[PDB]
Formats: sequence, structure tokens, C-alpha cells
Amino acid sequence: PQITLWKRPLVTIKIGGQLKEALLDTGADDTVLEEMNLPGRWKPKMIGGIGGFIKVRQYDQILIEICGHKAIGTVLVGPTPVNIIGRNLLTQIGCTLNF
Amino acid sequence: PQITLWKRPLVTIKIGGQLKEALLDTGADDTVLEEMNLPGRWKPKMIGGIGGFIKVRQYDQILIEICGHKAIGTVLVGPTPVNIIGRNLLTQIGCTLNF
Ligand SMILES: CCOP(=O)(COc1ccc(C[C@H](NC(=O)O[C@H]2CO[C@H]3OCC[C@H]32)[C@H](O)CN(CC(CC)CC)S(=O)(=O)c2ccc3ncsc3c2)cc1)OCC
Repeated sequence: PQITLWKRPLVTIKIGGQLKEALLDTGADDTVLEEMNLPGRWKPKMIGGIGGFIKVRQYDQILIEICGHKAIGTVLVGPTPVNIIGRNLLTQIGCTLNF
Repeated sequence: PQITLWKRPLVTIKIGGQLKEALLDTGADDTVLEEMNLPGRWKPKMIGGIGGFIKVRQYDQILIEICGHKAIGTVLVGPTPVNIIGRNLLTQIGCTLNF
């Protein structure tokens, strides 16, 4: 579809067998999701933005479905205030900016 | 144009007569630029991101040209890790997400 930017671009995603709301975020290199107890191994990581860094758990080869579009890649889990879909997955669903 | 997301969506902007590079950021409500001298009045504001809140200077009704497209609106100035163009100006230049 086409998403205007008057409001936050929030969509439904499916991950680890759960549905959630997440921001389609062209300023996010990586995908960062709210605390959730995903199975499997993970690597510690720190990601930075406005205000500083947070500590997150990096899980690899995670399947996420975004508005029916499937994607698989790296997902970071940590105390983010919002579920964020970053470019690593946005590219995979064919998402572009257009003006 | 149509901008893909394999790399960061960086563009040249012109503000207060100066050229700079900035990130088109659909996850940003507001536009935040690194410390710089802008003419006119400003008021202190706080904004929050992934790592907490920072103090910024709020400039209203500022002219800014984004990849050839003119906007006039609110620009925050402060210790952001990178210059970001948020939805308040993305809307003005007619930017949408498409997949
Ligand atoms: C409301 C909940 O609480 P809250 O008020 C704000 O919550 C939010 C927290 C984060 C966002 C998303 C964030 N937007 C943001 O900073 O926007 C500011 C400006 O406009 C306002 O609108 C929303 C907030 C205000 C960017 O889109 C993405 N970021 C990178 C950019 C940093 C400038 C480029 C470096 S990233 O997230 O840091 C990030 C993501 C993946 C990644 N992979 C490797 S690095 C790395 C870094 C949106 C809302 O904060 C109090 C705790």
C-alpha cells in the first residue's frame, strides 16, 4: 500500500507467533523490538540514538511478517519504548520512500 | 524521487543558507539537527529517543529545502547523533512510504 506520514507509520507485525504494533522506521538501520522472550541463542549488543545507548539482545534469522509481507533477518530485543522496523527488514518487503 | 532503503536515506538539505546532509526518518515525529547557529528566536524544549531525553532549541517557521523541495516549519537543534528530517517536514514535501 501507500502510507502517508501525517501520523506515525504504525502497522501490525507477526513474530514469534505473536502480533504486535511496530513503526516503519527509515531512520533505523536495525529492527528493535520490545522485551519479549524469544527462544534460541543471542548476542549482546548496544544501539544508540537520541539520548544515548540501550542494551539489547541480538537474535539472528528471525521471521517477521509485516502487513502480510514476510521478512527474515536480525531482530534486536530490549527496553525500547516502541517496536521499530528498520531498514534491514524494510528492504525485504520492498518499502521505498517517495516524494 | 523513489528512494530504496539498502542504504541510509541521506539527502542534502539547505537551512539558514548552509548545505548539510540529513536522514529522512519516518520514525521521527520531529526534525532534529546537530548543533548549529540559526538566526531568530528560539525556546528550550526537551525531546526523547531510544536512549532517553535531550535538551534542544526549538526554532519555529524555519525555511528548509530538502532534496529540492521547500518546507517551512519547526526545527529542533541539539545533540542528536545525526541530522534527522522527521514527519513534520516529510509531510510538507509530500513524502510517503510505499510497498
Ligand atoms: C514515545 C516513547 O518514549 P519517547 O518519547 C520516544 O520514543 C521513541 C524512540 C525511538 C524512535 C525511532 C527514532 N526516532 C527518534 O529518535 O525521534 C525523536 C525525534 O522525533 C521524535 O519523535 C519520536 C521520538 C523523537 C528513529 O526513527 C530511529 N533511531 C535512529 C536515529 C536517531 C536520531 C538515527 C541515528 S533509534 O530509535 O534511536 C535506532 C533504531 C535502530 C538502530 N540500529 C542501530 S542503531 C539504531 C538506532 C521513535 C520514538 O522517549 C522517552 C524514553
